[PDB]
Amino acid sequence: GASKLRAVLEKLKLSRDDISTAAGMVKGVVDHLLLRLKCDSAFRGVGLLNTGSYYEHVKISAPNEFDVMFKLEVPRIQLEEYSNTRAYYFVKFKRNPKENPLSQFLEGEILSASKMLSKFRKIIKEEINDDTDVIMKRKRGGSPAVTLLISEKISVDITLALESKSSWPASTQEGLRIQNWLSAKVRKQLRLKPFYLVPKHAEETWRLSFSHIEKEILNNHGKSKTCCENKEEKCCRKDCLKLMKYLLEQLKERFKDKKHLDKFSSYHVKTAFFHVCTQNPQDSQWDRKDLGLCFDNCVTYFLQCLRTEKLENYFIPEFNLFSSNLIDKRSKEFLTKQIEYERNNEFPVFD
Ligand SMILES: O=C(NCc1ccc2ncccc2c1)c1cc(Br)ccc1O
Ligand SMILES: [Zn+2]
Repeated sequence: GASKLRAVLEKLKLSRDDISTAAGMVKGVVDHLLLRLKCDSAFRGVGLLNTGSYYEHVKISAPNEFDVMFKLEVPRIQLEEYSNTRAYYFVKFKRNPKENPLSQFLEGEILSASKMLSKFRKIIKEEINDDTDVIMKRKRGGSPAVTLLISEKISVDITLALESKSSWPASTQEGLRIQNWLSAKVRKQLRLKPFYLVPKHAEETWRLSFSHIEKEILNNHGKSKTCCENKEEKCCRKDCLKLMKYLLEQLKERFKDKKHLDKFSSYHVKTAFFHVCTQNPQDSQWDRKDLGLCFDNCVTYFLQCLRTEKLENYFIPEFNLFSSNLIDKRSKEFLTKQIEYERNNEFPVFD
């Protein structure tokens, strides 16, 4: 049935909702950094993505790991697609006052991410010590750009994002195919919202970031406008996504000593999930009574994605998250066997 799945969801819920001093420490540090950053010539317009977002948790199993985004608005941005990759871009400028705030990171016409991250980090690294023990790490880098450690238990990833309030880039034109589930008029409202760019390479390239659209969908996710508001209309969409996320996290934990699962992340799980939401648009296909079957649909579909090596980005249709140049055949084959073993054994990572 669903009894074991429900107990896992309850355990995860109680440790999320449990009273904790962690959010208070995170806010104190974040507000510290933002007052310092706003005084610099380059970052005077920096601010938190969401107010009330001192507590975004990418890892559903680790309530002490926090994800925060700092945004900077770039008016009249010029995007140049990098190397037909559809999702990666150079950032240039229209330069109305050619001494725009980010002029100091220009290299020719192209905005240097690594230079901008350099000053961002250095400014945070000096402000860190001038209350609590805050330590940072220069490891990996990219996005998350800056990782802080509050006390011993609590970690905070800080990602710097550029914000543009112009129309989404053309690679997204045929994406976000929610018309038969959330409706065409909601797709239009969503695509009027700004988009974000975060640093990453496949050089000085940036990629589109849609976490804010994901959050909007998840908070208003039914075909019915009253889905999950009360009574006879309680669905299991959010629970299926939580269980998918926890499955991958537990598997990456179990096999961290091997390297094969290193490239997989919640992006792959979230993307496959929203594809199943498109496949199954009716709220009656997500009945709370059917949690077991619905989670199994999600698992089946994800496994189908691994075997065919095809997982189309939910926002950029021509971008295959599972292309062999991104994740090789042997790694997808390894995750396939591990998930099939979980499924055929009433999921032992949920013990
Ligand atoms: O698809 C997304 N963003 C674009 C993108 C492009 C290439 C990538 N390559 C590797 C890793 C992550 C990648 C993300 C997205 C989807 C959801 Br649901 C929530 C937030 C998102 O940002
Ligand atoms: Zn619902």
